[PDB]
Amino acid sequence: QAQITGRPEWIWLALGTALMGLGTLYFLVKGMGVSDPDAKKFYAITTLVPAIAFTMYLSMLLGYGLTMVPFGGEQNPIYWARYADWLFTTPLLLLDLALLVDADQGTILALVGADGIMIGTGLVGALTKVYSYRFVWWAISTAAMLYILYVLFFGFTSKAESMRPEVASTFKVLRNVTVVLWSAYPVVWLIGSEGAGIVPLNIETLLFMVLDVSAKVGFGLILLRSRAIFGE
Ligand SMILES: *C\C=C(C)/C=C/C=C(C)/C=C/C1=C(C)CCCC1(C)C
Repeated sequence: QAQITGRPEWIWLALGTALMGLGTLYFLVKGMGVSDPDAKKFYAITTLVPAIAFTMYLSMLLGYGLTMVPFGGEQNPIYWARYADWLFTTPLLLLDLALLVDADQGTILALVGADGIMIGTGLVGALTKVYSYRFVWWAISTAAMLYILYVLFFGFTSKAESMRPEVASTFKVLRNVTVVLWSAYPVVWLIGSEGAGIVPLNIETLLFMVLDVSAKVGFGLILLRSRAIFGE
């Protein structure tokens, strides 16, 4: 019965794998030249971001990143490999914006640590047997997400507006893309296999695939095609 997997969403997973891989090879066979030590950081960060995602999408495709969790009434398919991906790649995406706005080490740590909680709490939620409690973890997770998005929006903007026109402009486009795509993740989870079965794992997988590529390759293509602070 149980929210069928290991087979339907294979195309979505495979397609995720393809885009993340090509996006990685792209950022690689583009960062060939690049002298500027500042620009060097952005290329490095933004190339690991989809490389993590490639590794993890492969595992889901090949089955390894799938597991079964007892909840609600049945044997529920869960892709923990998402959370393995998200754990590292999401802090890196924050580090891109931090570096771009030259944010204080204080905020950076507060940020990365908070992101740690947000995804880790997701990881606990996703695997919690007791149905009712999954939403306790979701609430904590989305609160931690909201905090991050707050400092990005109401914080990092002001600091950005004081940099260079290019920096303020570039940060803003990213900030927009970030706040939006981020806000979708807890909604997809809430309505998906993970939470309330409004939407099947099949669509949950597809939504997350489109969101993940957008939030990584799409994100990276805004960044690595602009003036990356002093550098290019
Ligand atoms: C793939 C790259 C990005 C930017 C991923 C972002 C992921 C999130 C903001 C995930 C948030 C979650 C929440 C708030 C609650 C359910 C569990 C999630 C981990 C999906």
